[PDB]
Amino acid sequence: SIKIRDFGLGSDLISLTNKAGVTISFTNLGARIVDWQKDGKHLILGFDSAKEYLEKDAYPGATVGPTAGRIKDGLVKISGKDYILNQNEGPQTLHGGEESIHTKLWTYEVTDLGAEVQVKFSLVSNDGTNGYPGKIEMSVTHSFDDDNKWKIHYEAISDKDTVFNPTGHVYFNLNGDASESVENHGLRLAASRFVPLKDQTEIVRGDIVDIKNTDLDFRQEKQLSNAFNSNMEQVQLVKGIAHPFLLDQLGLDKEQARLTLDDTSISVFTDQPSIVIFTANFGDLGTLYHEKKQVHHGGITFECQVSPGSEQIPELGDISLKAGEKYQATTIYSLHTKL
Amino acid sequence: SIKIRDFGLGSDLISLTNKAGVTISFTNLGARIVDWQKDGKHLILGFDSAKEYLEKDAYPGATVGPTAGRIKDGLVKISGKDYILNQNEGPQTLHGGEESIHTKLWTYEVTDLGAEVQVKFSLVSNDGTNGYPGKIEMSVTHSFDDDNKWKIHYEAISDKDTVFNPTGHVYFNLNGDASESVENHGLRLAASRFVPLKDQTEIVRGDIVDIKNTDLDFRQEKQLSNAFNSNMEQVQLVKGIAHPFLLDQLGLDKEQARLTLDDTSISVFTDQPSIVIFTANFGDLGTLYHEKKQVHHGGITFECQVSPGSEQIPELGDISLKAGEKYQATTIYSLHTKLEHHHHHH
Ligand SMILES: OC[C@H]1O[C@@H](O)[C@H](O)[C@@H](O)[C@@H]1O
Ligand SMILES: OC[C@H]1O[C@@H](O)[C@H](O)[C@@H](O)[C@@H]1O
Ligand code: NA
Repeated sequence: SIKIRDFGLGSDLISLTNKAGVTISFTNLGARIVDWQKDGKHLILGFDSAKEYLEKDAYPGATVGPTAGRIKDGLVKISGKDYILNQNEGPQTLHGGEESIHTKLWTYEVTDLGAEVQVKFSLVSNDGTNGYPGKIEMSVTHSFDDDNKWKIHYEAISDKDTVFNPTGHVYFNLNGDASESVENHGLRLAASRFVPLKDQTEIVRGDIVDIKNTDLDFRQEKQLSNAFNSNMEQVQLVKGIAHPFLLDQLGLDKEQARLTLDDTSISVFTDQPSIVIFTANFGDLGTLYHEKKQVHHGGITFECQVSPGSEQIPELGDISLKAGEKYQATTIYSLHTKL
Repeated sequence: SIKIRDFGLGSDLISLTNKAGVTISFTNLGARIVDWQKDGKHLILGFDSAKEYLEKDAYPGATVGPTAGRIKDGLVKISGKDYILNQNEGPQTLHGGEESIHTKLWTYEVTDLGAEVQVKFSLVSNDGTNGYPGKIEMSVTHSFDDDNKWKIHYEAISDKDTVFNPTGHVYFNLNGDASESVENHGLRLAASRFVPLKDQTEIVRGDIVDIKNTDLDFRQEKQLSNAFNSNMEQVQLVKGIAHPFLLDQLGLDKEQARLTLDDTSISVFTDQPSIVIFTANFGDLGTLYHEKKQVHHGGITFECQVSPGSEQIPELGDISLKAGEKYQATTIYSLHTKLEHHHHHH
């Protein structure tokens, strides 16, 4: 079933319940996932109204872009020309700059295909918005099926050469409660390398590092506590995890990561080359989710995209988007329950 | 009473009924007026869903900006600096550029004050959007009261020195049917001068002209047919009216314009210095409104703003907006019955 309701400030809440009784809901405010629940438990972090997102934290579950992550000094080179983007975190451009696409109300259309339902959100980023050349017509389609697969498919076209590398900012928490650390979840991740950060500004250090046999090697399922109690300087630097992991094998058919807690597991699939993992290292902040005070490590993201820092480490990839080319990306979160 | 429902594509339709039973409705897609009825008759033009606006004509009833009208070659000078804005009408920047504010979903909040209900729409124009320095935090408040007054109040603040001069693009048609020309309406307008256009591209000519005693003189009420039938070069140029009228006396307290049909009148009040009037000179385009094919002259706007062309005719005004300074504008459309005797035939 599909249900549409007012979510506040003019935004809508679109809730989809599949044949299995699983419920997933989205809002056009930022083409974002709001909730995902099974047997009355939430699997992800989310708020109860639009206002909350705007007052508390606008990132959770949102589509961020045009470029996800931090860009040093807000500087990009397009066709050999330097362009300065909106700087909203010190001199860096973080997640597209201030008041980006995650704070806008996107238009949308729902398409019911029976076993699958799609919600297609659309937005035009005007030429010059936050310094980005355009216009860029973007659409993000969130879909949910009877096999419990939540899929995100992005598409974009720009009238001018530009940059584009959006991501989905959902935070998972299989405890179903933000006041409980994800340290107890098990994580498996098909990455042998990572991108270290320079310092507390979170810009990239400049190199690529092999993590085989370190506290960050999750090639074999392991509990998060491990990484959390690690003394690796990188872990210590951010107080948890806040890094881009380079996937070993690219392709949508491969399960790139898996997050497990008891009989409940989440598998991640993507056509992107990297996954940025951030473990809600908020310390004492105590953001309130569903009246529950959030704890440090009270959530974890799987931001699939081209690794941030390619401006400094070209090997990472290239996020350019030439005028007229059609950008496409796909990320899938599959829910499984052991029997 | 206040009512809200989905209007399509994620937009909402907010419908207000005052104590006198007059209903008016708006949508957050473009902070726009959708309909205004009295006794079951449409007083303005509008569509029945959001998609129509996007597919047929996105301007009707919209809030347009950041700058309303045409800016020659999309060039403005801001604090000694030249800025080129998005050019979407040939080399001109028309109503803020392509995919402007009228095409976005604004957030909103409704405030019920009893005899008056306010709908405040908000939106941020990011810095550099369509070439405009910002960011610009905008808000448009549409309100309706028990006195049949529809008021539009604009507010804005910019992080940077920029330009700002938005307007409301409502189209009136007292016939309540787009297929009926407004040549049968009576018009009174407190303006002695107008701004002629250079040519078909519709940029300003460079001069201000006195219209007293011409077919464009509506200081004293006259039927619109008078203008429509005129062979004045300017009328012929645009096939009707499509010009800025300079108000003779400024001030929100003065009735600047009045449009009448039989027992119904609409009075226009504003704090702006001019009114751009466009009479739907679409020829045989025949856009469908409520399944009625719109006729040439099947509608009229009263866009209250600083006249377009100030880039060329400084006398017209200054639309610049200094960083941190608060912009405000107020325009009011008021509805009356039996305000005067208007009994004609066409
Ligand atoms: O991705 C968004 C997040 O990035 C992290 O690295 C920061 O520490 C968070 O405060 C921020 O909300
Ligand atoms: O105000 C916008 C309008 O400008 C007029 O001068 C044009 O002829 C119309 O096509 C357009 O919708
Ligand atoms: Na809605």
